[PDB]
Amino acid sequence: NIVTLTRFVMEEGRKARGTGEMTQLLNSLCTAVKAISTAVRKAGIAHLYGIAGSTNVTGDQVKKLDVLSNDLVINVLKSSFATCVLVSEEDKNAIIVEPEKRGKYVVCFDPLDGSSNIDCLVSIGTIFGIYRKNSTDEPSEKDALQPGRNLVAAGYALYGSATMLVLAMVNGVNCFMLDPAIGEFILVDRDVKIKKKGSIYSINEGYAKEFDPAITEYIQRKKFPPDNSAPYGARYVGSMVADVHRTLVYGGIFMYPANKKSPKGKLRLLYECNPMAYVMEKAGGLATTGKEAVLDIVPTDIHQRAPIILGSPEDVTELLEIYQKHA
Amino acid sequence: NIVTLTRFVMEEGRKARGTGEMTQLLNSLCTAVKAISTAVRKAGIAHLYGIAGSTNVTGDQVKKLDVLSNDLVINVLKSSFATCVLVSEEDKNAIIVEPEKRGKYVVCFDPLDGSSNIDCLVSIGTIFGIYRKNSTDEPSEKDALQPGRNLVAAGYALYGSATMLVLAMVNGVNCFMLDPAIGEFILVDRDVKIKKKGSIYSINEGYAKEFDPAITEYIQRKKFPPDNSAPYGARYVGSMVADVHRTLVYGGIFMYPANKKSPKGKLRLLYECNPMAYVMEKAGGLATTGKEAVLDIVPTDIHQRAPIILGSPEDVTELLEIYQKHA
Amino acid sequence: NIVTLTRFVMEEGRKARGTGEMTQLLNSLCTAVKAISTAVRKAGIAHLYGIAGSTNVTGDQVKKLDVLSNDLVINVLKSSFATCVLVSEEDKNAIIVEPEKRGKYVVCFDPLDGSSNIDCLVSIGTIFGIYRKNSTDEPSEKDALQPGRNLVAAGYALYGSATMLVLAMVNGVNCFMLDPAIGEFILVDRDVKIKKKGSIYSINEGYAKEFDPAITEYIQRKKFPPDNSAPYGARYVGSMVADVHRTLVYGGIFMYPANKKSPKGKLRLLYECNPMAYVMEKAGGLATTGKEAVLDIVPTDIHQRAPIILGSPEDVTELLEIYQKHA
Amino acid sequence: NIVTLTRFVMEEGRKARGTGEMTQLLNSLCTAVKAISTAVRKAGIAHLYGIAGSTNVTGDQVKKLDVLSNDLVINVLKSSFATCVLVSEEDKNAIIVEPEKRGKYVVCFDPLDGSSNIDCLVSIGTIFGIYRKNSTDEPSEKDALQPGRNLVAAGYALYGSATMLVLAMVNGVNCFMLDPAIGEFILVDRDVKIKKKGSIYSINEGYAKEFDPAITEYIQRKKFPPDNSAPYGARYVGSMVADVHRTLVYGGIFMYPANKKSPKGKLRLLYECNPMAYVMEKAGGLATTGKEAVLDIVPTDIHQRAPIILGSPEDVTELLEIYQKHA
Ligand SMILES: Nc1ncnc2c1ncn2[C@@H]1O[C@H](COP(=O)(O)O)[C@@H](O)[C@H]1O
Ligand SMILES: Nc1ncnc2c1ncn2[C@@H]1O[C@H](COP(=O)(O)O)[C@@H](O)[C@H]1O
Ligand SMILES: Nc1ncnc2c1ncn2[C@@H]1O[C@H](COP(=O)(O)O)[C@@H](O)[C@H]1O
Ligand SMILES: Nc1ncnc2c1ncn2[C@@H]1O[C@H](COP(=O)(O)O)[C@@H](O)[C@H]1O
Ligand SMILES: O=P(O)(O)OC[C@H]1O[C@](O)(CO)[C@@H](O)[C@@H]1O
Ligand SMILES: O=P(O)(O)OC[C@H]1O[C@](O)(CO)[C@@H](O)[C@@H]1O
Ligand SMILES: O=P(O)(O)OC[C@H]1O[C@](O)(CO)[C@@H](O)[C@@H]1O
Ligand SMILES: O=P(O)(O)OC[C@H]1O[C@](O)(CO)[C@@H](O)[C@@H]1O
Ligand SMILES: [Mg+2]
Ligand SMILES: [Mg+2]
Ligand SMILES: [Mg+2]
Ligand SMILES: [Mg+2]
Repeated sequence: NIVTLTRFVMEEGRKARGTGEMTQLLNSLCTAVKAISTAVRKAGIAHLYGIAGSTNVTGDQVKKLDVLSNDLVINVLKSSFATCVLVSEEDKNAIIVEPEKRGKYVVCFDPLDGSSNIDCLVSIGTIFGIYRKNSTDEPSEKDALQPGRNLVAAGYALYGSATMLVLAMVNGVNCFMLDPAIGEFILVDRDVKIKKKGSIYSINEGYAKEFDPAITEYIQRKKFPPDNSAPYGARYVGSMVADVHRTLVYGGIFMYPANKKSPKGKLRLLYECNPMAYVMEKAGGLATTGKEAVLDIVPTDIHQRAPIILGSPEDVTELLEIYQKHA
Repeated sequence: NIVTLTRFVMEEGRKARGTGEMTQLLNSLCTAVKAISTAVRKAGIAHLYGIAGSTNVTGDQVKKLDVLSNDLVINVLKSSFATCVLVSEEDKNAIIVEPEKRGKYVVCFDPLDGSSNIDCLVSIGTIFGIYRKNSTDEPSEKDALQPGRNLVAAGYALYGSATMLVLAMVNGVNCFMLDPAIGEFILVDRDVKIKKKGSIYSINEGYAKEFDPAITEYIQRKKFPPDNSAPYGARYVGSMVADVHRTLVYGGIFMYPANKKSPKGKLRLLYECNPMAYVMEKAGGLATTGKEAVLDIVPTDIHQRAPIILGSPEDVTELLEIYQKHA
Repeated sequence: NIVTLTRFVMEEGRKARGTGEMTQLLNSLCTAVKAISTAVRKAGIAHLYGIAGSTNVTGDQVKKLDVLSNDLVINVLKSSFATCVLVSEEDKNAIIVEPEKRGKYVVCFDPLDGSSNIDCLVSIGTIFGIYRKNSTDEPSEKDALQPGRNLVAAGYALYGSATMLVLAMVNGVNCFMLDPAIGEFILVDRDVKIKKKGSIYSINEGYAKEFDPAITEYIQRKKFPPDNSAPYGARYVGSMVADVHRTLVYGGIFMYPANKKSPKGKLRLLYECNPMAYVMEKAGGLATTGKEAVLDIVPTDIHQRAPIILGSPEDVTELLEIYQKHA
Repeated sequence: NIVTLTRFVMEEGRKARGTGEMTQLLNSLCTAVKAISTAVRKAGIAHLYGIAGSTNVTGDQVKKLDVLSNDLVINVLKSSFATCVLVSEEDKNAIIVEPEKRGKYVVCFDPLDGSSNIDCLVSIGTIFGIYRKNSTDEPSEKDALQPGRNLVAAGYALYGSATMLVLAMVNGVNCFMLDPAIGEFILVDRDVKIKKKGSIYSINEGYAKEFDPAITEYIQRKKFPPDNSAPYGARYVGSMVADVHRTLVYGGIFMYPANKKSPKGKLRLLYECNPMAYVMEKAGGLATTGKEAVLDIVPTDIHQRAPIILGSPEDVTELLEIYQKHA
């Protein structure tokens, strides 16, 4: 029996005896991702280069891919009538949905992650995290400031050689491959679990002169193994969604610790770190800042940053031990 | 006026006063690339998972993406009636085309480059190099053993966030974006030239323990600039086609030198090194093994490996200086 | 607010306080239609003509469009776990779903209507009707033998210049246009109502010598108006879904009465007549055999045929009056 | 070997020893057809309905399908650098191409034929006729006023259940099916020939009251065969391109004679009648006005109308006999 993402969310909704609001929300997300994907692959770009001349746009209507993605998510999610608060990396303040379309969910998301790889056509994606409004007060930013451990659903969509949507909820992580021919996400990996120990480390070594002693010692250990084993291979795409996804599928470790330019790390806690940390833990992986669990951080700024180390259990604990040793 | 790959090729053929054979060859290459791109993006995957019943071959009995790609290239190229000899990474010996479909061209290619990035959906692609048959004796593998300097055309197709074909010939490097909506490649950047110097280095530091003194010193400079300037950023996708394209567009340097386990490097000369070296020089860049120009090497085996250092002229020259610095 | 078919069925399910089974069923239908559509437009036909040579099919695997459509519906519907009895024009006996996937719904359908227009690429489509099992007995064909008036949902998908899915339920008829770019049906026509009187008649006049006096008199009246007005224009595609859809959108009348070859008419009652009759009546139209309401016929054969006249109110009643006059 | 429209055209160009100009023209025509096909199938319609926000132009402010199609043809054709004069159904006067893009060919076309079938999603298409500029004086409308007999190439693209392009030149009629999956037209039937006699007649019997005695008698024979053979079946889609294609493939006859409101017929000579007449004769069929060959008419206005009767030789000849029968 083939299983589409649409059949899956609906069924999981039924098993949970939900009123259907979250389902309608997940369905919206699915539609948003397909639209972003189609745009990312440059469908209709011939129109930009005047295949039909220059007459359509009566004015100056053009939009950067990232901006368009942001508009797709915002509109699509709002039209689901399931959300009350939206947090986008593209907006300085949280977006409070009008009462007429207000729902109980809070959605934090990165509409198009990996901006530095956009112009060079490297894999990019969309990241998201979903919370339930924990309050009775007027909806506001505070409703977005919950620790990751409270997430009800999280995941991402990877626009690589092929497009894949990975969804994590309380009962596990599932990966669905997008069949562009019929516009359908097909479940191809069910209760996904990450390998206990990998053979690949992922980090931008250009910041080498700014790394702490723990990170420095660990990287050295990956190149010159004390047990004289084969050193880990290195891989760093530059796009979090791509590096993180390979980590889930192949195992290993991904890191983005603090440095001069980023004493609190670079990546955003609400719509980058937490979602990926939740996916990792649901797959039996770990996600730490080096000192604490990412999902346990109670945020105070919707755009707050956080250091992050995630991936295979044994790999992450090995680094955690280096941190504990130096302490 | 909008320019499609098809119009471009046809015009370069009329200017060159070609008989139309090379044009048919490039036309076919273009068609193959599109077919590969569609399979890579997973159109029709739902059928593989029983969308229409007949769920039995669910395992490992249907063509793998790399095999399908190889089939497309070989079949499409033969059907152009423009080739006599074909060299594929997936085939131990050179393919000698039937006398009935025999043409004057020789093609070396990598049907799907970046095999390790396939399962994690990281960017992958196709690389090609075209030679004009010179000798008069029956076609053989010796016909594909010419130095890259004799290349008539070379390039690649990148299956990334979007698909792009990069073609380099005597008078330039042109990039064409594929519009999947109409199955048309659109010219989006004409006579491409790489920047004199970049701020990104690309190499698998995993073989640090195996690197020669020159590479080791160069990397040291990128992380700890002696003049105290800003350190280069690091990027290593793992697919040559993806790392090389970013190099062409953003500038910088890409490296795969020889390591213990790979005394003569890892990358293949005929269908990986030469094509990329040809694209780089035509763009004003450099491609060296650290001691000689890649394009000058006289191949002795169609699967011969060779070390390669390519990218921005100033960055490549700096490493060359280090190589000669170490005598 | 844009509305996808997926959001619509889900919401209509919520408003009805259904357990979600019918929704999962409607969602399945939606997926089936997209797959059939993609096939009808000939996606991947290049593989049939050996663009990748001849190596994939280890044997002789080819399928006629109609057969494939049938397999898509059967499998897709069964995988919804919402049906117990399926009736296809392609199967002599009703299909009783296994207990493991058994649901409460009975589905009658024409997987690919308009077979005579297939080879000439004329518009074709899929027709469907849905009933709820009215019994406690073991599921069987009888469960499919309910009069049209009992339908819970009916409609069709038209594969014409563009693909459109028209869905009718108790509270009205809605048309959704398929956006192939993102694989999404977009609601573009809400509580659709047919014009009270049209200006187009649709019938195969090749059977002229076999028509009854009523039909003959009516056709004459359409060409030579007694009130001396402009005669109706004639239109007959040859595909019921196409002729019927134009009738809904433009108004007018569609007819397929009995003749020598078909004393009980040609069209099938369960998966051709009833579904279209239900759509017509929900749009304020009429559907008669000339003597009685199509939806009131209690069938005794799943493959039973019925004469049918449908379309605008005034047009159909005018013919009904001719029938009553001759009586 | 699989043959694409692109390979076919390029080869016919090499055989004909053409300079490559007509080839570029056909290459462009092919690209235009694909772009039209994608718009007709409604890709990206979700954007028109606010999928990404900006819901204000929802009404009648964006280009209609017929206008967009016309823009594509004109722009794409000009950009081929192969034409000097263009005649479109949508333009009152002939388009004289700028001297900078001027070529030796003249093109008459119907951007989107079957306007009345657009809103009901019935099959529609594009028709074209290509002439070689002969005179030496400045290009003008007179250059498009040559009898169809001088046509160098003519044909059409049918946007039906699937999209197909039919091209007719001096040595034959070939049909190519469009594979939307890769944006490639595949040759599926080479030197096409219509059957000597069909069993289907196509005409709008709505103008029965206006038909001349010949047509009236012929139709009588099709419904009430004097020799008591089987009556012909009737089919009338309403889009010339759709009715003519079925005629080519299934055989039979298509008719649009002159009626009171249309003393000189309805269909246009330059871009409807001549192209279809050219395709029919090259396929062994006939195309008459009832008194003369369509292709022999010397046009006096680029929007001149003309009666037309085309199809299987025996069926057309029988009607011609009736015409001369009535003196
Ligand atoms: N589609 C679903 N998948 C998983 N859990 C769900 C789903 N729908 C509802 N739930 C769970 O049920 C709760 C209430 O759902 P709702 O009434 O739709 O807001 C959600 O917050 C989830 O914990
Ligand atoms: N489409 C083309 N683009 C660029 N150069 C071409 C093209 N066609 C032919 N040439 C040049 O002309 C030579 C002979 O072409 P041909 O007669 O097709 O084998 C080629 O080796 C190229 O150097
Ligand atoms: N998506 C829906 N749209 C319209 N009516 C629905 C829907 N879902 C359920 N219903 C109605 O509620 C009944 C029970 O639904 P269920 O419990 O899903 O079998 C159906 O037979 C319909 O009458
Ligand atoms: N691709 C082609 N297919 C068929 N005939 C062609 C083609 N190219 C050129 N011809 C013939 O050669 C003539 C001159 O071609 P050209 O030099 O391109 O204007 C045309 O008018 C055609 O009769
Ligand atoms: O260039 P740097 O410092 O490695 O930053 C790359 C990181 O920044 C981001 O682009 C920010 O979202 C991530 O996708 C990626 O992990
Ligand atoms: O794992 P490694 O040794 O870095 O290999 C990476 C290289 O291997 C390849 O996949 C070989 O084709 C290249 O695409 C890539 O540059
Ligand atoms: O050739 P005939 O007798 O008009 O039959 C055409 C009818 O048959 C069908 O193909 C049967 O489904 C209908 O779609 C169409 O209305
Ligand atoms: O409604 P009528 O008079 O039959 O017109 C039908 C004809 O009109 C057209 O739409 C005119 O382009 C043709 O495609 C078709 O043959
Ligand atoms: Mg980001
Ligand atoms: Mg390779
Ligand atoms: Mg039928
Ligand atoms: Mg027309």
